[PDB]
Amino acid sequence: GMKRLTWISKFSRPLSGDEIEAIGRISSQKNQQANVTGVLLCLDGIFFQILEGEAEKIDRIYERILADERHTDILCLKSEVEVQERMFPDWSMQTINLDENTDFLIRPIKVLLQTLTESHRILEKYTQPSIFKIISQGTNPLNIRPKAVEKIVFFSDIVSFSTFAEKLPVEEVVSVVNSYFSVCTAIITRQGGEVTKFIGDCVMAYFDGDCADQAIQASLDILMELEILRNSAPEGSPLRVLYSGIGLAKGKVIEGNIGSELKRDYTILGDAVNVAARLEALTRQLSQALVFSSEVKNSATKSWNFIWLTDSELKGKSESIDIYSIDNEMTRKSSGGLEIARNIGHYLERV
Amino acid sequence: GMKRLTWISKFSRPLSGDEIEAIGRISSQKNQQANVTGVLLCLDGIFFQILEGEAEKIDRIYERILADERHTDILCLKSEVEVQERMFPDWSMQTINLDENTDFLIRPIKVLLQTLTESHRILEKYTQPSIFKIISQGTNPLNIRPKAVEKIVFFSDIVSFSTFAEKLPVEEVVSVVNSYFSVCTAIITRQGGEVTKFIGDCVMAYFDGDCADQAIQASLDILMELEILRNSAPEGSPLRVLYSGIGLAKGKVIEGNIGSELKRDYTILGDAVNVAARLEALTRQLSQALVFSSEVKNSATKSWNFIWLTDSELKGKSESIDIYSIDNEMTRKSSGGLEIARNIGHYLERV
Ligand SMILES: Cc1cc2nc3c(=O)[nH]c(=O)nc-3n(C[C@H](O)[C@H](O)[C@H](O)COP(=O)(O)O)c2cc1C
Ligand SMILES: Cc1cc2nc3c(=O)[nH]c(=O)nc-3n(C[C@H](O)[C@H](O)[C@H](O)COP(=O)(O)O)c2cc1C
Ligand SMILES: [Ca+2]
Ligand SMILES: [Ca+2]
Ligand SMILES: [Ca+2]
Ligand SMILES: [Ca+2]
Repeated sequence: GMKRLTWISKFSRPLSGDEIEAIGRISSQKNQQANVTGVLLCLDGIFFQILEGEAEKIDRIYERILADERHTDILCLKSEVEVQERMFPDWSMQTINLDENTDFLIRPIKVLLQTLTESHRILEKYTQPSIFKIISQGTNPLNIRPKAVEKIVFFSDIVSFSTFAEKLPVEEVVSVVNSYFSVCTAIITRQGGEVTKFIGDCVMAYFDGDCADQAIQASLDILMELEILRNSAPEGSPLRVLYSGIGLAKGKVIEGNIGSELKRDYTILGDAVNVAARLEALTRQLSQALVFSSEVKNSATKSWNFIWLTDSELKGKSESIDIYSIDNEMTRKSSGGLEIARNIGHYLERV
Repeated sequence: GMKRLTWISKFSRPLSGDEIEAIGRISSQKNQQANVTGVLLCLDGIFFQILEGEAEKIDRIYERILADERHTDILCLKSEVEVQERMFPDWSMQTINLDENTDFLIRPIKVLLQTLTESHRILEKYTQPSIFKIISQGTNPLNIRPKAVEKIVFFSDIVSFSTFAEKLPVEEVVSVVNSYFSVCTAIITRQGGEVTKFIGDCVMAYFDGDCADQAIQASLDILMELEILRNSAPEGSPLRVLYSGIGLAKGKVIEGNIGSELKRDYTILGDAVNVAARLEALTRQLSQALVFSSEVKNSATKSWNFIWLTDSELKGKSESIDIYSIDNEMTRKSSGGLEIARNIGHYLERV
């Protein structure tokens, strides 16, 4: 079984023609020893490479490439497994510096390559990070076979978000929600989860069905980071009254090629909207920044400081489920809902 | 003011080398008369072109190109306004057939171009169709200045979607939801709206703030198409018990560069989740497939057969708003909610 990788990256810093040449030289020497072939091109501070060989050797080489200080933002665009024929059998690593190339026909191709790479970067930011996950594992997302998988589903929202929109300039509202989305997404990702979408002011994320500990850790880490954010913001910053509620439940989600050819999606949680709205209501009603179902609680392996809060319905069936939180100094909180909303409005009014 | 367009398309059918040559010839002759310059490349059934000239002439030429039978799926990747210098001053239209090119350095570039175009096609399906809208109007989406704009917001969902997941194989569930998403998205788009996201089984869409008539027409068209779908499906098809509820409200949405660098979005409706859940609950409680607020009703200019149904809250404030629907043969419907859910389960159980 032969493997072929295509990837693109950005120069981590400015790189001379002689430095690019040196990259291609050691790459060629190492790949020759590995029986690996391919091509490396650069244009306007972007590297493109196709790399092909026995899968074991490719991954070790690829692991090395990801650690090179000379580039960053490495993106695997295609991974072919069980490759049958080499594209570049005579090139251990052929290097093509397009910046130095002045050939008649290659000039318009460089403009096209540039524009297409830039367009591609724009699209990267607007798609689920899981889509690139599927690609690096050798699968076209549009060919995923449908499957049902149990997940821990994460929902956070901003407390009385409507007050921000009523009290602040639109640019400042966006600043606040960007700070919120950035905190949530960074922490969820480092705990091994995936943000699947933003729904208004609400972040939706998945954790593997048996990673409750990571979903709880992520939730507490977010609450702690938001407390630090509120306390460390400048005087009069709107960030001082940025609060979140977080709910966790278990759901069976559907993975597959989902949607309308116009618009596609990789996953659906049926009735996500109702689960999110119900968790939102529980954080408000309970004055508790973190709530989660018994199914989440019993999936956890660590000895969290669990506290039982109440019964509720999360799915819409006539099933009363126990709602828990974590009892820690942070989550101890006497009045939420209307109390916090009034405070937010008073503060933001005088900003 | 000079304009420059970069676009890609797919051959609508197989095209010979001599036919591609003829395209480039008339393009060159017409552009010479228009004082327009550029380059056209083709590779493996894809056209790429850069076109540059006075904006008026470019658009007329571009309008012609969109109507050519010889290609389809035309996608503008970049539109530069107030261009200062031509890229290709000596080329009215230079044609470069990469399929016929066998040059040493161009072979790896063709592989890269191919892979990058394919990757780009995958990403196209997973991003808001509005993102490409912003690009063709000459703006990088990641540079949008934040703005607040009033919209008609559309929310539809599948009635007792959870029964499908409980009664059917996962592949058939996906079939059903794909049929649903395809109907909704096609009709919303032809009525001038934009689907912004799928949230579980729920479609979220915007119409311009004063296009209530189009949002109502789209809603009725979807209900009519689903009725036709249920009636025309084969015996035992799960599509026979595919029902939708639809809610419309007015909201102020925020447009801008929104999200977490990891994940970006072009728009947020604050508390979208709560508005959607409330409309979902109203369609259930009222046994009415279409509900909408008085703000939507009074925004309509046509003389719809409006019927007043009840008061509700949609936003969470202590504001009681009148809920309306359209009284027509279709929407006349005696029992929903638990009635329909039981029917769906019985039917799907015996499929
Ligand atoms: C853009 C780029 C492409 C590279 N391609 C390869 C490659 O194809 N093969 C390789 O062995 N190293 C490649 N490298 C360099 C590795 O990161 C690493 O420096 C090199 O393999 C030396 O490792 P070694 O001394 O353990 O053999 C590349 C580096 C950069 C910046
Ligand atoms: C891939 C492709 C690129 C084209 N590019 C141009 C072009 O740059 N300029 C142009 O006038 N026509 C171009 N055309 C053709 C137009 O669609 C149209 O056939 C042509 O302009 C003749 O119009 P006319 O007789 O009114 O001048 C292109 C067609 C295709 C399929
Ligand atoms: Ca909220
Ligand atoms: Ca109980
Ligand atoms: Ca539903
Ligand atoms: Ca009333």
